[PDB]
Amino acid sequence: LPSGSDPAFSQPKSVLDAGLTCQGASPSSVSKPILLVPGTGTTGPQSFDSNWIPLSTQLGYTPCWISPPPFMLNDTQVNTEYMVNAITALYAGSGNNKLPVLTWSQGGLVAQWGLTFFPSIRSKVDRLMAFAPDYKGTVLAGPLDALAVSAPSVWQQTTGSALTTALRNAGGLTQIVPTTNLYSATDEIVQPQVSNSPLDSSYLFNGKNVQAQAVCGPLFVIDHAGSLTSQFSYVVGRSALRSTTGQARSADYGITDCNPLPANDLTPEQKVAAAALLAPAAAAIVAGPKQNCEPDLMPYARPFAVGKRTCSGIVTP
Ligand SMILES: *[C@@H]1O[C@H](CO)[C@@H](O[C@@H]2O[C@H](CO)[C@@H](O[C@@H]3O[C@H](CO)[C@@H](O[C@@H]4O[C@H](CO)[C@@H](O)[C@H](O)[C@H]4NC(C)=O)[C@H](O)[C@H]3NC(C)=O)[C@H](O)[C@H]2NC(C)=O)[C@H](O)[C@H]1NC(C)=O
Ligand SMILES: *[P@@](=O)(CCC)O[C@H](CNC(=O)OC)c1ccccc1
Repeated sequence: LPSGSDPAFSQPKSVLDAGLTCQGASPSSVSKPILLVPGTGTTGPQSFDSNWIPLSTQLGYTPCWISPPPFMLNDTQVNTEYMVNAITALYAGSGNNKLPVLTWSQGGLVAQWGLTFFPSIRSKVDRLMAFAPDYKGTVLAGPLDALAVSAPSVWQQTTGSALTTALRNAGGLTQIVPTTNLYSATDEIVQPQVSNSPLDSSYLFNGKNVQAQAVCGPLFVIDHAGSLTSQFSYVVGRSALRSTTGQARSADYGITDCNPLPANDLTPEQKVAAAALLAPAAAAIVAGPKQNCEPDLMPYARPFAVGKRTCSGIVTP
């Protein structure tokens, strides 16, 4: 696991600041914040307006979020700059108190990439609650790659990419703070997720890894977006956030909670917005940036992916 100084940011601090927003407060003075890291093809509110912004609010938190531009489709290492910066600021703003981080899709990969290469945030993040995280990427992004219609972060979220490699070799597939990964076998965007084991993209050694089907049965279907928004996901999430140990606890959920509909505590209009979560994401991708190769690793991660190919060619130390 890398240690010492954080890598320097490629982006200006002011620009980063501008991707960070809190509900009814300023990052430098916020009571009991939670940072929400959005999925690919979305802003923070597109990801979370229908779900954990209002749910975390009911749980006594002040939701904050980042919106890396454009819709999390740029370089994943840059999207992490926004997250490191936000934690730095939210930890200060809440009276130097650690804070939870909760994420969807790439959000998890960003969180974990951050924790892995930016040691200063390991003592500022309380815990991590990732829904459908792709720490190994997805094999289903290949077609888009073969077609050259893949944004920078889709290249990085491809299985066997330079980025997912770099993460793994640096110690990144082992949990770094108490982590809870809630995923679905039926996920139509991230795969492989079927084997309920370290083969799965959402798995982390020593994490609380929860494949919904392994608790709810093989006919429990929730999709990539349902992984975030279902009543079952809520009950797991609530467990994770309230947990004395930082990880969701089996004592806290079970078969009575296997409800794949949208979280009960949401208003009817949020339940409708919730079910359409995937729409603007699919949109963003389709008319977003496109290239025919993977973004280069930053210097801080090139040591951990020697022999992979990025846009500038073979990576060497
Ligand atoms: C999407 O991602 C791409 C790929 O990461 C990203 O492109 C990279 O952008 C950065 C910044 O735009 C460029 O690199 C470095 O930028 C820093 C940023 O501040 C510069 O350092 C500043 O220099 C000025 C003037 O000399 C100085 O006053 C200031 O003190 C410096 N600022 C800070 C904060 O230190 C560097 O000059 C520059 N370094 C080099 C070696 O070029 C990258 O070069 C870009 N990489 C590529 C491949 O284009 C892009 O910004 C992202 N876009 C969005 C919208 O998020
Ligand atoms: P994540 O950020 C993992 C990225 C591979 O997921 C997005 C969100 N998906 C939906 O909302 O449903 C369409 C993704 C990935 C590939 C294609 C579309 C969307």
